[PDB]
Amino acid sequence: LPIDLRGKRAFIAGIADDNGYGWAVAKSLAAAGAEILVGTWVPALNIFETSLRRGKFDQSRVLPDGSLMEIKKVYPLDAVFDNPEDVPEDVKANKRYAGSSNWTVQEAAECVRQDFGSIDILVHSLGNGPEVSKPLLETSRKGYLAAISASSYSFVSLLSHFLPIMNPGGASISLTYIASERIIPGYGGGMSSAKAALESDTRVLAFEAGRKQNIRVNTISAGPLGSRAAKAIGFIDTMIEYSYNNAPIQKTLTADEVGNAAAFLVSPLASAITGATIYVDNGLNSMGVALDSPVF
Amino acid sequence: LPIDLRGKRAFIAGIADDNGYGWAVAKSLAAAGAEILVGTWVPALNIFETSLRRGKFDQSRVLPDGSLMEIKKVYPLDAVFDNPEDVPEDVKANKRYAGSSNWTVQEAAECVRQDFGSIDILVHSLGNGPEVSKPLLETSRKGYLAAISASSYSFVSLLSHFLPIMNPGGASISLTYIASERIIPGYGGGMSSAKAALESDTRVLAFEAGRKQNIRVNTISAGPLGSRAAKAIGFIDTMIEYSYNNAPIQKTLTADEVGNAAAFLVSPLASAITGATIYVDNGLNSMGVALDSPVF
Amino acid sequence: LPIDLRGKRAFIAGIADDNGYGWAVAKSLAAAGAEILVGTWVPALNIFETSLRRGKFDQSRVLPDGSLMEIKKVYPLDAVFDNPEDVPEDVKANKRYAGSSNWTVQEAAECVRQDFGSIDILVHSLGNGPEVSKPLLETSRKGYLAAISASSYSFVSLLSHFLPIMNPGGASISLTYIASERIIPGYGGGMSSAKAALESDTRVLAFEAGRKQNIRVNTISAGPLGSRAAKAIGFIDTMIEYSYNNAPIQKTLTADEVGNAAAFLVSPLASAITGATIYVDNGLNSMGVALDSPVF
Amino acid sequence: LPIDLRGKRAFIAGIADDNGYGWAVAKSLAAAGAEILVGTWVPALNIFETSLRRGKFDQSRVLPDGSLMEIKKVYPLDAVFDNPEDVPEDVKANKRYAGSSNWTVQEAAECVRQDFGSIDILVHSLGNGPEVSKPLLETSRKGYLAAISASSYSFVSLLSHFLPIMNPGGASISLTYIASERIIPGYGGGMSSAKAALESDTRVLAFEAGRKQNIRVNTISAGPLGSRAAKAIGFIDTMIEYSYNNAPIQKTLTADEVGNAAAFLVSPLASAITGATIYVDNGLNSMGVALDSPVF
Ligand SMILES: [C][C][C]S(=O)(=O)N1N=[C]C2=C([C]=C([C])S2)[B@]1([O])O[C]1[C]([O])[C]([C]OP(=O)([O-])OP([O])(=O)O[C][C]2O[C](N3[C]=NC4=C3N=[C]N=C4[N])[C]([O])[C]2[O])O[C]1[N+]1=[C][C]=[C]C(C([N])=O)=[C]1
Ligand SMILES: [C][C][C]S(=O)(=O)N1N=[C]C2=C([C]=C([C])S2)[B@]1([O])O[C]1[C]([O])[C]([C]OP(=O)([O-])OP([O])(=O)O[C][C]2O[C](N3[C]=NC4=C3N=[C]N=C4[N])[C]([O])[C]2[O])O[C]1[N+]1=[C][C]=[C]C(C([N])=O)=[C]1
Ligand SMILES: [C][C][C]S(=O)(=O)N1N=[C]C2=C([C]=C([C])S2)[B@]1([O])O[C]1[C]([O])[C]([C]OP(=O)([O-])OP([O])(=O)O[C][C]2O[C](N3[C]=NC4=C3N=[C]N=C4[N])[C]([O])[C]2[O])O[C]1[N+]1=[C][C]=[C]C(C([N])=O)=[C]1
Ligand SMILES: [C][C][C]S(=O)(=O)N1N=[C]C2=C([C]=C([C])S2)[B@]1([O])O[C]1[C]([O])[C]([C]OP(=O)([O-])OP([O])(=O)O[C][C]2O[C](N3[C]=NC4=C3N=[C]N=C4[N])[C]([O])[C]2[O])O[C]1[N+]1=[C][C]=[C]C(C([N])=O)=[C]1
Repeated sequence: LPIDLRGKRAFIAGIADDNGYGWAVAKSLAAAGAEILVGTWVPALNIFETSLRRGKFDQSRVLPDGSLMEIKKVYPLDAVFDNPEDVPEDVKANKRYAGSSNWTVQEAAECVRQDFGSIDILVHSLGNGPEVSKPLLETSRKGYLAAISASSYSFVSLLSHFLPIMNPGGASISLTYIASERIIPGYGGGMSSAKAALESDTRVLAFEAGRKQNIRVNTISAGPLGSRAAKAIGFIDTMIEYSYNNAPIQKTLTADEVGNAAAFLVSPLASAITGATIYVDNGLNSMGVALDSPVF
Repeated sequence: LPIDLRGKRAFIAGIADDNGYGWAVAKSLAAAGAEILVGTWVPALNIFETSLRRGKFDQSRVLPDGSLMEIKKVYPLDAVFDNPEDVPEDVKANKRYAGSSNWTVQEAAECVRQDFGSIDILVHSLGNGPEVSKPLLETSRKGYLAAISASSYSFVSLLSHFLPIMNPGGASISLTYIASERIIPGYGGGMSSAKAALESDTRVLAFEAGRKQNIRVNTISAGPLGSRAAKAIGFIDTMIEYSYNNAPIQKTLTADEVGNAAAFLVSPLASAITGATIYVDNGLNSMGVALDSPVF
Repeated sequence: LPIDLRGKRAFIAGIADDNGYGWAVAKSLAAAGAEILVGTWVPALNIFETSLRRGKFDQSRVLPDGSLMEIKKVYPLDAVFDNPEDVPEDVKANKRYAGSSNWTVQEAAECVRQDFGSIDILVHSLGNGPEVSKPLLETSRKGYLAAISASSYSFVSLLSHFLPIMNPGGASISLTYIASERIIPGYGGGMSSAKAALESDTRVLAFEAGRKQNIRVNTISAGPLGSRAAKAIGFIDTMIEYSYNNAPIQKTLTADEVGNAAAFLVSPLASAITGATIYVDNGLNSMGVALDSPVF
Repeated sequence: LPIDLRGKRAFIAGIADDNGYGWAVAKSLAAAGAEILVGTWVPALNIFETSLRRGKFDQSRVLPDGSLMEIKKVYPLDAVFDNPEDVPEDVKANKRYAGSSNWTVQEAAECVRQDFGSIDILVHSLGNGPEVSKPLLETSRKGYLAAISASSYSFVSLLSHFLPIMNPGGASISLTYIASERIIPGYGGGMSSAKAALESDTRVLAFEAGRKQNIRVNTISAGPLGSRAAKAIGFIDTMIEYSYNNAPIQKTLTADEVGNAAAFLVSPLASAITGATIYVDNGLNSMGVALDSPVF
């Protein structure tokens, strides 16, 4: 009983190294037979491509079969910008941007349309919170709005823009986090607020795209992973040790584990699953208390 | 057993008339014996005051004890703007906005401080969505963000600002809606996303303000009430009628009922209640199927 | 704005000392003007009455007003037994039982009917788990079933039996616990399973009684309190310290705080609240992690 | 990307024919390459075997790879009874029950042990409610408990028993229903209470078995499928039709779809997923109003 994506195509918005979930989601979708089209945040695109081409990620490219993952094509992208009339002269002038073009979501989707004409799977695997290090109390309107835009509306734009080239029976998946639903000290700047909306949008978009084009929409609320961004937030390591001590099952969490879950959810086996928020966290979220409390 | 607010001051950002929830809360709080400060949205400000001069809501100010409400002072207010330094000379140029001043949330709170040195209760009963009529799929990033800015971040701003002059042991209340957690056709423009964020932040702010100033923070997920804003949305009547048909108890919903839950939630009686999302909707949210579906 | 129960009557199933929530729920309902009819588990009835009459609970009887709570009448009861044909000869012979009679739920309700003809409020505040000290894995079918019967169906019987004498506009409330919804190590024997069902039944009964007789049904998921039963489970003290360290607001939880919440929920102010599970726990449940983890 | 169960043994308590979910799971698991042990409820046992001798489900045993399922061994089983010492001589006297033996869960598991020394996967796909047709208000304590015993505790028993011969790294799956969390008219006899308990225990057992034997435990909240038991309930068709009308995606639901989610959830792919309640219902549970309501 395979998770079969053979003949399917996927657009993965959010890889820039072999260190996060997106890469992992990509091996899984690759491993299932899907054709990978990666969405790379412009700034990182150059180095990613270079590293990729020269082989920095070769081991990371080894599929379950021993074969290596192939990345069909890499498109530069910035999910905060929907169309060319939207970018600011400052943003355009802003260096890296000079080097690749057609990187707004609308443009990206267009290149893809022209390039392969359609996709089946759409994978959101990005976000950003300029003030993540601040408590909601110390978080500015702009910062808050930035987070919501980058981490939340970014999914709405991509889906909306790609939907027209998504083959019926296709699906999308995103990566959320428990902070949307529970208080997680340290995840500030409106990032919490952002997942909440991302998750809410999943249910809404599920209805809309489901009815519009029989496309499924879900999201995976993932456990902590020392990705690049995570390490940037700076609390992930403790979070990894927290999850290790206190989860129903005690073990490591691996990118791998979120990847397969995503591959499943975007496959035909998951045909009756839509509007979901699946927790791939070793059950952590289901705990009523932490085992490690000094009181115990 | 009284809900006792005597000697308590409350600042209710969110009245513009006597047709919506905010008025009801003022009332209940007035009834609870709290002193009423109000923050009307600048545009509506003049008319509101004017209307509340000619005795347009005289019948509407009568309390349970045939006593009359007494709104201490009305403040001009725009929750999208946190400080003067943030205003668009465009808005500033606007007549209403010219006709008033000190309306930024940072400005609004300083006045209360000077005028009254303090408060104990903050009520948020506003929000705006330029695109409520559009599906997430048809919703602009500008609109989504506007919706999240006026509807979610404004709470953050108000609380963050006023919190300094909140008396430890004080508390806050806001009004959310089910579309945040469940799919509700017609409630668009990212408003649903906005509620999700407003709800997520209640929890996080309960932690933040809870630990910083011993202030409580909750939100009430209210049922449909044909208010002025609900009027605009253009789907409430159906929802109202819908709720009549399909809730556990088949009855009406009156702001009055939302208004009492707020007074309670903001009173000492509710002291071990914080970071909650109390549904005051006649239990509709618990239903697993509409009773009025034709299959039945 | 008072919580007014004047002219109302309440039946409280579950007091045997002034140490738990039921007593607290009783002062609140008393304080609001309701007439108290207590339901005491037979075995404890004798001593409770004795202590009560002689004045062991006099201070505990002091209402907010300085006046003392009055307990209209005490009925003996055993909520595992619905009618006389249900008690086992062993149970009947079982000592304490000899001393009071008419103690099955059906009989109890009858005495009440005959005694006062109707009630408005119904308060469940009991349960029992013979194997609470055992993990679900080490818990026998009987033990599990016992817990469910005593702690869960006990509410269904009482409500069902009392409903016919409940005045329309009346309500009921019960006390649940987070273990139903999240993993709480130490609360075994199927007690976890029991709250889950108690909470589920609240939603169901809310629909049934709501539609049948316009009666409201809710439950309060309470924080830890060193009641007698709690101390019996043996983990409550650590739980109290856990809740103190890790809640959004740091403070003590007091019987008092659950009492007022219950008084509110059973009052007319709560007319649009039914099918609810309200958390009177200092926000504990909303936390995504424990602050006290050694990792932090 | 395969859902690989080769070399894995699975014990599926819950088949009595090819019309329900349990069969589907066996299939998917069969397909996944796992060896199929089955536990038919003694009454249905003879007929099931008989039916599965004459090739009554021959078409129904065909796998995705045109391969045929192959049920290693069928075990007679009654999940209300955990050991022989517990049987009512009344039941024992029963012909079917005479005609078979070793059917108590403790007995059933020892045979598997002897016969196969081990397992890796446990599927629970049964339950019974003598009173499903009665509202909680009309539901007997005997019926409620029977419902909870056959439907909730049986899982506890199976797991608890088999867990000793489960290979660390194994996992369990069960089938629950939305009535546990939401009000669903027609689903009575305390069945709803039973699901709530079954769901609550998944979490707790994920902790227990998770920490004790590194076994995972999840439940799938399935949508309506016109199975034999659903047939009896006498409300599925409506629910089925209802789900067609009001889910995010308007389509059918086939055991097949529940069956695949189980295979995944029990396969290594789902290794960081435990204590979950995955809704495989075409996203209906996320809807906030029935689209088919006449108000609309
Ligand atoms: C601050 C924020 C940011 S984000 O991204 O959003 N994040 N990060 C980190 C983290 C989180 C959470 C946690 C707990 S940690 B978050 O929020 O989220 C996340 C996301 O969404 C996803 C993925 O990520 P990761 O994998 O982790 O990382 P990386 O690898 O680094 O990735 C990222 C990406 O993105 C991109 N971008 C940015 N920006 C942008 C982009 N693109 C376009 N546009 C724009 N603007 C970059 O570059 C890269 O590619 O998932 C998530 N998570 C969840 C859960 C958990 C996690 C961990 N880590 O643990 C994560
Ligand atoms: C749509 C958008 C808006 S909001 O507001 O947010 N909303 N509205 C309406 C509605 C809703 C929902 C529904 C169902 S309907 B929503 O979303 O939310 C809400 C809020 O929170 C509150 C309020 O409302 P109401 O009361 O109803 O009305 P009114 O009276 O009209 O009020 C409003 C207010 O706001 C204000 N603002 C604006 N903007 C601004 C302001 N302020 C300041 N600043 C700024 N910028 C004005 O002025 C006015 O006064 O509530 C809520 N809810 C909830 C739920 C339900 C409801 C009903 N109604 O039903 C409501
Ligand atoms: C083992 C079990 C038992 S019970 O009761 O159910 N419980 N206890 C304890 C506890 C819990 C939980 C926790 C966390 S701790 B449980 O589960 O629950 C409870 C109940 O329900 C209520 C109340 O209680 P309290 O207040 O705690 O205590 P007390 O005072 O002791 O009370 C009790 C009562 O009951 C009665 N009974 C018995 N049995 C019976 C009766 N009656 C009739 N019949 C029969 N059979 C006695 O005697 C008395 O009166 O609530 C609850 N809670 C919840 C939450 C929390 C809590 C704390 N404590 O914390 C409690
Ligand atoms: C009613 C009561 C019973 S139960 O089973 O629990 N159920 N049924 C039906 C129905 C439900 C729900 C609905 C919606 S419908 B219920 O609750 O749950 C269920 C369970 O878990 C499972 C199974 O089912 P189905 O698959 O469907 O069917 P069938 O095939 O017929 O199966 C059953 C079985 O069981 C058994 N048993 C009995 N008793 C006993 C047993 N085993 C052992 N022991 C004892 N004692 C028999 O034999 C058979 O085989 O699933 C579920 N579900 C869920 C959801 C949904 C559904 C549908 N169908 O739709 C189902």
